[PDB]
Amino acid sequence: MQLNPESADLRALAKHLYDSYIKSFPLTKAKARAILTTTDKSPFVIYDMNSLMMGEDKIKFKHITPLQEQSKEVAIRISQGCQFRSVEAVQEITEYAKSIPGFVNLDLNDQVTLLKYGVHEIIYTMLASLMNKDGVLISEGQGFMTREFLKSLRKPFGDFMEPKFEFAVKFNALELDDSDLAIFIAVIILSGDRPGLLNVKPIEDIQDNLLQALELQLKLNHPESSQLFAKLLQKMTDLRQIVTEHVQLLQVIKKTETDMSLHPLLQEIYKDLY
Amino acid sequence: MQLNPESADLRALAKHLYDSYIKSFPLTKAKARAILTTTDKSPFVIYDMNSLMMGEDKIKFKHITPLQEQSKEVAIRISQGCQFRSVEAVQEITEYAKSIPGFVNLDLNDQVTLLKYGVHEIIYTMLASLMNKDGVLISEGQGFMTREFLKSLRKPFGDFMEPKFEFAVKFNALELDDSDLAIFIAVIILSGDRPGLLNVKPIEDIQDNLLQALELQLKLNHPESSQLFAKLLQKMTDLRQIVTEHVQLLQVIKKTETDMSLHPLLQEIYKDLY
Ligand SMILES: CN(CCOc1ccc(C[C@H](Nc2ccccc2C(=O)c2ccccc2)C(=O)O)cc1)c1ccccn1
Ligand SMILES: CN(CCOc1ccc(C[C@H](Nc2ccccc2C(=O)c2ccccc2)C(=O)O)cc1)c1ccccn1
Repeated sequence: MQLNPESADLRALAKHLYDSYIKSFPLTKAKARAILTTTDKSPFVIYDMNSLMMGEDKIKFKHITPLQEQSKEVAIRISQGCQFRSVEAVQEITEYAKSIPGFVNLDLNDQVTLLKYGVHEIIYTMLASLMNKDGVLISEGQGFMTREFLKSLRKPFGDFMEPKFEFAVKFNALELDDSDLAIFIAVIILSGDRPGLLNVKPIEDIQDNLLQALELQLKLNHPESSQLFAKLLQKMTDLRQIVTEHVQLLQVIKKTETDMSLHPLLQEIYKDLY
Repeated sequence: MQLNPESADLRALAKHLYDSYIKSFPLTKAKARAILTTTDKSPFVIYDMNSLMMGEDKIKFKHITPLQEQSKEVAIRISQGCQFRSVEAVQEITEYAKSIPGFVNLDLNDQVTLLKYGVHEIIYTMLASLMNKDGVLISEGQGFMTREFLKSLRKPFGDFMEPKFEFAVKFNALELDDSDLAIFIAVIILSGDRPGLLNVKPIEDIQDNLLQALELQLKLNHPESSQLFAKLLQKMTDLRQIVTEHVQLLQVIKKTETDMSLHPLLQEIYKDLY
């Protein structure tokens, strides 16, 4: 490999995406890692029902039912907390996408479709940044909720987070940093096979350039990590499977859980998804 | 890039896989392409219900219902023909997999799981070899059935082939040959994320070597095809979506079609799939 104007353009694209990533996502992997080990945040640990209640400042929730079984109340509060986070993350990701060169010039309907299918895949990708073996950072790093506490929630609420943790353990072993992730998340957004796209070629033309930039970024940033580009591309399949499973759980809740409606933005995203 | 003992080993692996591919799959892409343009096969074209009946030698079927509406009879005969082909293709692919170096040494349960999830993905990959814009080769190249005839079958039978054709048009535009496909299909079989695998690392260790071989094969065989490795890896996601859709259609048939049971081998493959 040589350092030439083609490669320098690919590095400039990588930097542009990194800079927009920093602007769009306040809690980066670097910041999260600093917390999980050295920082200005000292998160309160939620590891059981008591500590979920003794630290109610972290979880946002409201319209809270005094008279119901504790196991149910706790599950519904956690679910509302994830719903609040998801709506905020959608706004971060849509802001980021606007900085992807060429994206805002695509047909508006395709921009919508690309974000409709991309956003949850990116949410779960970036959630791994906030996860370790023990648990997940929440509330902009002010809390840390354990994996085993989340697994212990009343059926079926206890099934929601475990597939994201399983993904994160293997994904975090790739040791990606924010500079890598900024490009990877752009590659996900510019996926030409989303249902109902109108003009695939302008999308794939952008994606191909992002793939070139990602390939170079990994070579430079990960010496001796064999086939990291291919291993990372294959993670895009895992993300779709996580979405599929998550949708099926959300429906179980809809079917057997009154007094729970999705935020209208999430409803819009999920309506006619696949 | 240099020609050295590491690269020569990767070419030797590519050749080993090609040789086994030739031994396992009698109707290769090269042979199919020769037919679709120059060959010893002159397929009969099935383009409408009459020609489906005027050329009943091609389609295997049996236990054939005289007294029923023609649109239904034709659909059930086509469905039985695909079922016969599928059972034969499963046997070809399982034979091939045994030649993948290291595969037969994996735990037997994981060998089963890898083939359980791999086989239909490989069937649809290789079906594209037999497809052009107009239709698909059948009965070892003795027939050619049009895409529009298959789309015209009685609802819901008319929905089955169209997603495979859509995949094939875009996949065939990558211009892969049999030497490329032999390695790609091995990469699919050695996917470490299949449900219920016991030892993932020995699988991913084989897959990583296959990916190295595939990457080199594409560089050598496809000058100026930009990002072909990444574009091809992303096709593995499409294949899973085809399987998902196909399963959902098979169930529609099961629900609203008496006197149709799957061949027991396909039943085994589909049982507890996902
Ligand atoms: C676990 N965690 C980190 C953020 O996790 C996310 C986990 C998932 C999501 C995506 C989001 N999920 C939900 C949306 C609406 C309602 C429930 C969920 C759940 O996901 C859920 C359901 C039942 C039980 C548990 C969770 C979506 O689909 O948009 C967004 C964020 C928390 C927990 C408490 C407070 C804040 N942070
Ligand atoms: C179209 N074609 C090429 C082979 O195509 C395949 C298309 C699909 C398959 C996979 C296979 N499919 C079936 C299995 C059982 C019953 C029906 C199907 C159909 O796929 C089907 C159903 C309804 C209507 C039409 C098809 C599987 O799941 O194992 C294997 C082969 C034909 C057609 C007639 C005879 C032979 N070749």
